[PDB]
Amino acid sequence: KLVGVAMPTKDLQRWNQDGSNMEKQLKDAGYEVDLQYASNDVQTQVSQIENMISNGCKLLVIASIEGDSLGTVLAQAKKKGISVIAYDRLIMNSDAVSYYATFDNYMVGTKQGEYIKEKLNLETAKGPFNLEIFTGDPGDNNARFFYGGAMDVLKPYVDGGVLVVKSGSVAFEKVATAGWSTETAQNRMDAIIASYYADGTKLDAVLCSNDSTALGVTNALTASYKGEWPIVTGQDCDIANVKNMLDGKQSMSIFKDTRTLASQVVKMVDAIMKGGEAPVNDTKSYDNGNGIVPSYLCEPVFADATNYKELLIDSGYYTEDQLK
Ligand SMILES: OC[C@H]1O[C@@H](O)[C@H](O)[C@@H](O)[C@@H]1O
Ligand SMILES: [Cl-]
Ligand SMILES: [Cl-]
Ligand code: NA
Ligand code: NA
Ligand code: NA
Ligand code: NA
Ligand code: NA
Repeated sequence: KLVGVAMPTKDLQRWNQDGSNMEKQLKDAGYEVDLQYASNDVQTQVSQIENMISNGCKLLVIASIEGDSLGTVLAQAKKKGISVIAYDRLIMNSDAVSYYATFDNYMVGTKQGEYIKEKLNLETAKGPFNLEIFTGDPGDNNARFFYGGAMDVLKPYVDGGVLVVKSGSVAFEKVATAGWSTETAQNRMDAIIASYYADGTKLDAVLCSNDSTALGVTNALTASYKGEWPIVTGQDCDIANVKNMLDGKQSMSIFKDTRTLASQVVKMVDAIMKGGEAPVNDTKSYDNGNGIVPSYLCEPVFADATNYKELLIDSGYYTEDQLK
């Protein structure tokens, strides 16, 4: 009854909660757990999964750093009859993936796009408004979905000249942030401020696909930008970002309750290991390159400073001390 749980890094906040919640809920359900974090190093994650298999893990729950990097080791699991659940991020180009548990990532993107569209009055305004864009790591299939959802809302207005991206970086490849790194985002935003918004130009919005990139952006804006504060989006309700929202430095975030995701994954583990139907609610949205992966999509929730206490504190997700 040993289950392996592979998380990408502790340096991006949520995975600390994902891993802890997985471990707690698996142990409550009667499993033994081998939980490991890979410091966002792909070869480390590969070696950790190899070791889980060697230690006799009967099922693998994997939150991959790079979606297409695990093909060899997952073939080993498949050969041994070990089921694989892709956790939050989809594992790509492998026929070894049994199930996928995540939040509705396209909807996350939609919400971020619609927020900017609403606050900039794009349905009725001539503009132009100045936009910059920061998305996630190109090896994370989720980043494609966050970008795609937001762009499906906003791209028509960029095409129409209502939104202007002064840096010229609009394409996914140009706006992706390696490792979802706060520091990398900060360095790029600093260069964009210095090059394009050091004169009187107002930066009206920054579409950030998550909180770690938003944090880098707001760090740079604090340091170097002298104009009226832009719309800044995000996702995860990281503690640093919630505190920034309380100080007016981030507009909104998206709350994804990792306890709920973990609960759904343990239902899948139980179905596989003890018997039953693994819960799924989508076998149409996520093709991993080998084919459709049966998925369970949890609902993401809009958060801002007017509902964060109800969402995060009254729900028991954070303690009140954490947000001081
Ligand atoms: O950790 C960086 C990002 O990774 C994505 O795959 C997750 O869906 C996000 O919730 C997270 O902010
Ligand atoms: Cl780590
Ligand atoms: Cl750029
Ligand atoms: Na933890
Ligand atoms: Na690393
Ligand atoms: Na509006
Ligand atoms: Na089953
Ligand atoms: Na179902």
